[PDB]
Amino acid sequence: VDPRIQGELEKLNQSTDDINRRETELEDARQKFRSVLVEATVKLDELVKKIGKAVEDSKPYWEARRVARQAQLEAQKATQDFQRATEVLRAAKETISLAEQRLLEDDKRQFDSAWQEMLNHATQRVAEAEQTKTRSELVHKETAARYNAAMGRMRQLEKKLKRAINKSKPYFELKAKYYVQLEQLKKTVDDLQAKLTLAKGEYKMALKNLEMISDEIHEAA
Repeated sequence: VDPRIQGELEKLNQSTDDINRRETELEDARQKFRSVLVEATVKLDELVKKIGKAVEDSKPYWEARRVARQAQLEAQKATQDFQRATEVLRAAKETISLAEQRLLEDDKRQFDSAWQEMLNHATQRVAEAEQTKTRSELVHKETAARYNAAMGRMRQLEKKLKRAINKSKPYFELKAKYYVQLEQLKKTVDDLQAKLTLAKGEYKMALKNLEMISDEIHEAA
């Protein structure tokens, strides 16, 4: 059946012509990635060759800053986890203290069937609430120490290398501007090719639809 195959032919023909774009749109994005990559390294080398001692001397400071960025997130999460651990023990103390007066000696005996049901639930949680609160608190002592200790090294190094630091700041930022640009080009290249794989994939599926259709026509009469 001449129409049966021509329906897959043009379905295959449109898919393979789309690939010719994708192969260029990838190669173009790939080459531009190469071009920015090589310019990034040569403009940064000239900046090192001028005055590059400041760069190596600044590395102990920037590492001491890298350590600090970590310790401050650790301290913040320990801060927020301690803020939660206090709020549970409080709600457990408020629940118990409020329920204590009503039930003790049963001077009031109102909803006395229901009050303990909340008090005993509270009684059980306090055992764990006090465990976990002391836990997060002690960890908060560790992290807040590590935090304000990592700052002390960075600050003292800032005093000890402030000259080298102020000269390497333009170097790191032109490196960062180029990085994020390269990061931008790296992202565009990576998904543009996977887009082609799904394009090539849908092309190869046509060659099987034809391998079967021609086989379906053949097994007729």
